[PDB]
Amino acid sequence: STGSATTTPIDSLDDAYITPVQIGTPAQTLNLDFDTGSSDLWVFSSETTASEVDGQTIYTPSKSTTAKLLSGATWSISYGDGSSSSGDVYTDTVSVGGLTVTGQAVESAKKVSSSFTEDSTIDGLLGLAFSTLNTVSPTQQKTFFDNAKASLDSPVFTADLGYHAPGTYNFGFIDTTAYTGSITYTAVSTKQGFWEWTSTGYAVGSGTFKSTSIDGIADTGTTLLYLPATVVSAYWAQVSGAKSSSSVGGYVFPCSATLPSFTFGVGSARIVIPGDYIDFGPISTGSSSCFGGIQSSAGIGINIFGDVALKAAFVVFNGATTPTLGFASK
Repeated sequence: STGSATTTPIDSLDDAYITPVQIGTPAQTLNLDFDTGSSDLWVFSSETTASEVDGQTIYTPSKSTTAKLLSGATWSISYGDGSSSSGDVYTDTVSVGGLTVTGQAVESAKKVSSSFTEDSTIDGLLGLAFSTLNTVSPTQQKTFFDNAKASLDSPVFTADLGYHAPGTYNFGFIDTTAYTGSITYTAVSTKQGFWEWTSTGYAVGSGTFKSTSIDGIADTGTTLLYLPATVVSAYWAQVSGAKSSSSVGGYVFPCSATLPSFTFGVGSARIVIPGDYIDFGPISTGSSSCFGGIQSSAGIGINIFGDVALKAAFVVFNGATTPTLGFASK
């Protein structure tokens, strides 16, 4: 089997991408944030505290003839940005782009943190990291991909995120028309539960490529590119007037600037992020200070190849017995 679904930016900055997911019988379609940095499929629901729902579409398990309470199971998750959610668990039928999994754990939110309530466009998350990170207790549950894998034509999914435009998540096949050149594959460590890999270096604009190992995660659920402070300083030094602002929370730059590209290495291959992908617009409405899309990871503990990096590539998440990642230009 295969599936193919369009993913759409939630706003004009590409802050996140939403993909329609069918849950239950008859189908209830919710727009979920596919997140290769986490491993829970959780949704706003009829059980979510009413004051914490503000415009999201909810899953109502009592209206699904295939829903079953997973007795005794609870979940609770905290994300790298400080947000969180928790609740109980149903199993139900879940379909993405024509690919159907029966008995998928659907984690129903009883509580969500304010950042979720305040984003009316995201109805939940669909985790695509390794199932060892799933938070369901006392019996850990499998991700949608893990449940689908054996049925897929090939045990892979691909992320093709758009710049200011829709893109595609495919399951079970590699669309050879969706990229240019070849796909370069690179080793993955699953020891932390992430799609963790090592970039071979970077370049700023037309500058020389610096060969250096940068361990990080491929994370579709993180907006920006978070890299070591040395790398980030070298990038922003090429933008006149750019500076790190403690009060704003990162590097800012004059909105009048033209940003240089940023290249990262994948083995001997190179992925070029155009400068425009690194512009996240005014820090507040009407400001001439703009927020940068490349930021320091120093306070995170891990480097993160988020959407800024991934949307410059066609990315293969190869879930074979020994997982690997592939990157192609497009």
